[PDB]
Amino acid sequence: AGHMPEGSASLQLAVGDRVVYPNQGVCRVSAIDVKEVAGQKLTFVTMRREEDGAVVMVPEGKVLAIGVRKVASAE
Repeated sequence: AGHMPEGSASLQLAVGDRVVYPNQGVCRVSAIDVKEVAGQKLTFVTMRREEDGAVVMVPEGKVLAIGVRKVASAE
């Protein structure tokens, strides 16, 4: 059920783009901003799954550590 995270936009992820985790499931981007956490300044994306009403936030410049691929084409 539901449509998968397809690709039809630019390279870098934007607001309203689609995201999928390696196990968690699928979410939808709502807003994106940059901040300093634990002594580290980077772009932190904020997604909100309307399926249950949960929110997920991950580092766009540090996703390589989590192993999550969130992009207009990347899953």
